[PDB]
Amino acid sequence: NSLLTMFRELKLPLQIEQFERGKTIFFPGDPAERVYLLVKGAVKLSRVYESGEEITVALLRENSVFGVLSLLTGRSDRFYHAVAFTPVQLFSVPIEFMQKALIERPELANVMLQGLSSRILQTEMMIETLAHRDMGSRLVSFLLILCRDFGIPSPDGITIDLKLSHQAIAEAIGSTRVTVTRLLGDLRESKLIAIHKKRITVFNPVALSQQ
Amino acid sequence: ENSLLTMFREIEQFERGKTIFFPGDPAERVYLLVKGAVKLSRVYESGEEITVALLRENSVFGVLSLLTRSDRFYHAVAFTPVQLFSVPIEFMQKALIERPELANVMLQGLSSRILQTEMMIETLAHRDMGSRLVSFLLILCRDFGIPSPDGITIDLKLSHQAIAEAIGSTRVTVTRLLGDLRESKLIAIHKKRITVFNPVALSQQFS
Ligand SMILES: O=C(O)CCC(=O)C(=O)O
Ligand SMILES: O=C(O)CCC(=O)C(=O)O
Repeated sequence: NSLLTMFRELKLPLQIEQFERGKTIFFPGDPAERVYLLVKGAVKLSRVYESGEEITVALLRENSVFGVLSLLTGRSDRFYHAVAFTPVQLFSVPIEFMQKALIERPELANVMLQGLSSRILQTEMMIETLAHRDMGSRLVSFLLILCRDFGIPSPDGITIDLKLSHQAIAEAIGSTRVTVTRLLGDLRESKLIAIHKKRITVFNPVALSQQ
Repeated sequence: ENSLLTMFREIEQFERGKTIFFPGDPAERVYLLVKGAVKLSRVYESGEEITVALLRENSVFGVLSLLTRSDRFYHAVAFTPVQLFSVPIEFMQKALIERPELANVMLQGLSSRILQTEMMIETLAHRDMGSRLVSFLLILCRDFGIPSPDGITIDLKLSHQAIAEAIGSTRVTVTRLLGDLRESKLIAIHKKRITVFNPVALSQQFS
């Protein structure tokens, strides 16, 4: 909760911004002039290669601070591509307002420090996921992250609340569409997960951890 | 600048291989790595290890403590000989509440670690093991590189096993790929240190 209440107040109030699914929040090349708080939805940070291929660096969940490059002072240019993965609501602030707002309303550098601490650890989770030698573990590991980040209770289990193309999954776990199609499909038959409308449900993740 | 030094100081020596913290430890402290390299690892009891982060100089770590306690789940080790400052949370939380101008540097410090961890994702993201190696080697050149006529010398005693545990591979493959890299006149291993000639050329391998 806390982060919302910090950002909002940052003399006139801060308006929430809407972003349609697929709309860019920032392009590689833009000046890194801003910090953001993702309020609702999912934002995908991606690295684009001159080769054409993209890699997902982070699928960020709600109440996440991002754009964090702007805090490094000296400005700089974005090198990642920030996109609304789902429909997105966020606050953005120019860097300077954050410097002062933190200084003055003192309690809340602690909220930003916790916000940023949260992000470091989450990324380190993603590394652990990407390091598994066998791709199936990666998938399961990734799916489990998506359950606690985007999971919504169903009668039939926990349901990752995202339109996830297999291609999307491919670009996050460092694989290809064909492999993930086969792995998923083999978790479907194993009665370990279920898929409808591009959304995945993992039964008893507690269990999926144990196998 | 760095100036994180200048905040923290208001030093501990650690021997190559000594533990800074183990899983099971309480998460009661924050650290600033002043000199050397610290390796955060995840131990898959039972048996093997995976490197989550090789941290370079002037890095804040132990960051779990800032989440308000908990227990460490990673293993913090002096990869080289290490100099660091450590502070209990309470002194640090208090300090930041009493003197709330020292937060900007911490915010930049933590931002940097996010950006650096994201690099390691770019690396492990590659499907091709050779690209991972090159990607990883290049990071090590920025982070631990010394200058050198034709390129850059990673200033670490790096076992191939170490490299294996960072890039998600095995010792046999690293030793092999380094060979192919070497035999292409792209790196050298002299007095136990990897030197990568003309990295910028090689960094165009990606983009
Ligand atoms: O992880 C983030 O917050 C995005 C990184 C960033 O700010 C950039 O690439 O400019
Ligand atoms: O990345 C770090 O700072 C170390 C993570 C940590 O503090 C822990 O595992 O307890």
